[PDB]
Amino acid sequence: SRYLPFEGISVNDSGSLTLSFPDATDRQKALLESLSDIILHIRYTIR
Amino acid sequence: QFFDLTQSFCLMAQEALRRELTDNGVTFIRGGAWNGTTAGLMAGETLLLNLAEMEKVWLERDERALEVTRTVSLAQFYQALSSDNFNLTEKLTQFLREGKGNVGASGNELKLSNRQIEASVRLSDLKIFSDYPESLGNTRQLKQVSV
Amino acid sequence: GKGNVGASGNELKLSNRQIEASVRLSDLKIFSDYPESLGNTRQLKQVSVTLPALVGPYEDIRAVLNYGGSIVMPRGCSAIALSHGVNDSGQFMLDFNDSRYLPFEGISVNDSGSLTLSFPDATDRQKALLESLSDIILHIRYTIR
Amino acid sequence: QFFDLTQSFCLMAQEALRRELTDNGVTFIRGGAWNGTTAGLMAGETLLL
Repeated sequence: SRYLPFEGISVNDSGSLTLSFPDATDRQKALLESLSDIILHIRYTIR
Repeated sequence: QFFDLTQSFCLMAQEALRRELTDNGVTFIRGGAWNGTTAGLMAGETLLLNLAEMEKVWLERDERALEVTRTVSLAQFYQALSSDNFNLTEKLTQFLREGKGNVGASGNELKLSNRQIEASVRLSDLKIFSDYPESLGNTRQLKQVSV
Repeated sequence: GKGNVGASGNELKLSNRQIEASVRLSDLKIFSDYPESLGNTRQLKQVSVTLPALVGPYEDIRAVLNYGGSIVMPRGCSAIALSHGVNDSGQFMLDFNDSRYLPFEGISVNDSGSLTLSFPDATDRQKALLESLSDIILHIRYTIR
Repeated sequence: QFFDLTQSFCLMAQEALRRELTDNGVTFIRGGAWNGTTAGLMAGETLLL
């Protein structure tokens, strides 16, 4: 019934999607070293 | 008091309709519902007519949109950048082994600000418009994002 | 990078940089699958596409299935976009009890129009995927009344 | 204004029914709901019928 996050953003927007990992020095250091890459599954609609 | 609340609801519903149709120019709550000639009466009937007009335009311009999925791998996207590119995994390992780092252009960037790592991807640099022909629709908007 | 084979309606062509495979709906002879009794009104309900290709991970098939007939159809219900090709229904979540019409619903199963599957940028970005493609499968769910 | 909107809704519902039954010949909104003899009244009752 309510909007999903990021819904309605034009796919041609000049804005940026930012992925932030806090405590990346620090508590998430091992996880980020073990990280391979980042994948975004973006579902959008055409009208 | 109730007319004020009701007109607030009508205006926010009109904003919802504008967002749904992606057409900010449509106006249905045209004001003057509370008129001095009738001591405030018929505001309800005026607002009912406006809501009916909104529903009619919504039903007449409703469309079933094409639902597309795009998978964007950040490492490939950063490597394929034309001007300012870098390698995601090696830059991440370097920025972790030494607690500083900043690479890329404004919008397409990998940085280590404070103790928090930030990877920014510009939405237009994904060229999601070119994935499908210029026909089939001009309004292409996100619906959901997963990581 | 040129090609045109088959008859108008039952065709495989490479127009511009986009491949198109058109199949006439009446040439499937779906009316003969069941006896002339059991109902005279046999209409489509839902069309899905399976593309058994060897697509790499993080790569999406980009196909468009369109209907080219003269039947009046609701807005946005004559075309679907295919992005994974494994029983792809073109919708985020398929619901046969939906309040709105599904794409290709209500088209007479003996229509003279054609379903066209178009692969854009097949010269181009989808070349390897289309060579790795084996064939194309249509799952046509229809109703008899 | 409301009678115009309501009759438009009635016509599109009738088109939905025609699509559902695959019978374009059925007609239910036959016109004359807004009659001059009654100054537009009873139009709602006609449309309800």
